[PDB]
Amino acid sequence: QAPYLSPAVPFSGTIQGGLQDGLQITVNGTVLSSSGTRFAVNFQTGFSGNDIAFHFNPRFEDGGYVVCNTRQNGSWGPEERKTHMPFQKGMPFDLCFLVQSSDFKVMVNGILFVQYFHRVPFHRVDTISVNGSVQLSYISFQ
Ligand SMILES: CC(=O)N[C@@H]1[C@@H](O)[C@H](O[C@@H]2O[C@H](CO)[C@H](O)[C@H](O[C@@H]3O[C@H](CO)[C@@H](O[C@@H]4O[C@H](CO)[C@H](O)[C@H](O)[C@H]4O)[C@H](O)[C@H]3NC(C)=O)[C@H]2O)[C@@H](CO)O[C@H]1O
Repeated sequence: QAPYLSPAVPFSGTIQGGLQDGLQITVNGTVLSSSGTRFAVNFQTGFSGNDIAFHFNPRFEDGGYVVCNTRQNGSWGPEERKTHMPFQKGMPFDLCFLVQSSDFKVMVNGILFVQYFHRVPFHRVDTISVNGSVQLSYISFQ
């Protein structure tokens, strides 16, 4: 799949073939300095946002933490919070998601940050969305 270059936020975009085991999705961009305190990358089924298999949600709030969660039929599940903030307001980042059989692995700036065990079947994910306090340079697929 060809990369999305400079896509405007809020973005959604199709993932050709959907998520498969071993797929790596790179989101390269910049956290805005003064344009809010949260952003999210969502791996979801379709364009509606009611079914998000993996919501990855850094929050520059309450000391800095990242929320990982799943939305199913419009309902959010129990949050998994990583109380580390690997991003910095105003700074560029490279975020890479590795789809594995049991979990997503998430690397930030070349370092494994968190894993998230699948709560719903990943093959059903065919869409990536990004919203919030970020500007995107590219989203690429291998
Ligand atoms: C202590 C505790 O449990 N705290 C709870 C809060 O964490 C919780 O806040 C919600 O948490 C979930 C994750 O669990 C999400 O981050 C909710 O944020 C919403 O996220 C969605 C998906 O990114 C986003 O919807 C998208 O918006 C874009 C436009 O930007 C477009 O419309 C898309 O189609 C759509 O999917 C939505 O805007 C966003 N809202 C906010 C306010 O950030 C987050 O609210 C709350 C409420 O569930 O419960 C506390 O108890």
